[PDB]
Amino acid sequence: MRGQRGEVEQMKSCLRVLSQPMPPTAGEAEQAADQQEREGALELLADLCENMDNAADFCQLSGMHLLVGRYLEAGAAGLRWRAAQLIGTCSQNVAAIQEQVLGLGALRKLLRLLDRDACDTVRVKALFAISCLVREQEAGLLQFLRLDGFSVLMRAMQQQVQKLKVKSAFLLQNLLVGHPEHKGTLCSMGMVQQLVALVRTEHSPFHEHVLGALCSLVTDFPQGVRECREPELGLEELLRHRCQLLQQHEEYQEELEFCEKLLQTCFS
Repeated sequence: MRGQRGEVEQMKSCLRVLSQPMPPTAGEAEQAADQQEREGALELLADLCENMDNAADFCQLSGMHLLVGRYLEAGAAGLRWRAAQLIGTCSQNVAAIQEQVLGLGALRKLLRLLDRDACDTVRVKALFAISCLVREQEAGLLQFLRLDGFSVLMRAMQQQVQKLKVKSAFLLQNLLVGHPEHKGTLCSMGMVQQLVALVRTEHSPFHEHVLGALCSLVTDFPQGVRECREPELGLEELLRHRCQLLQQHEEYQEELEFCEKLLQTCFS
């Protein structure tokens, strides 16, 4: 094992707490206390797993098996979000762990969390882990696509909490830059229409990424341009009007530039 002796013992002690059964018959005070103990073990493991050596030990001790298998579907929100966070921490920019986590069925569970969870903290941490597994990882992206993850990402962007809609839009934008092979499928899914609909909501920083994503989909891509030109969409007017609104807020220059590329590309 790669970690120092003290770190390994912390890790093993934490895994022991987390590996214990939920209190078989319990009252209120003992459930809460038990939950706190587990939340605390999850945080200590995350502190440790920021370091790549420790995260690899974590995997070797079957810690990912425990997190996917039990904690992503834990009854308590505080456990689910901390489990998703830990997944993301271990896997961020370590290809071998990403592949391990993907092989354990984490993407399906994580996408369910992002799409369905009552807790907003759970949704955001699930999106973080997903971004960690899917970006630099072609097999994870292929699985994400088959699990309908782009639709889950769109619903997150349609929803009302702005940290979450900004984070999802940023991830789509990133995926479109790094994975131009998928532009055809997303256009065929009606993504141009869905994204333009977002451009018509109340203006905010969110729109920059929405419009950046639209830019990718028309660049070197005739189907994307055709969808953009559809008369019922009303895109041209929406863009000309946006350009005029942003032309004097310099803090929106990036959004303005996406708007002007789209006009130039699609409307002469």
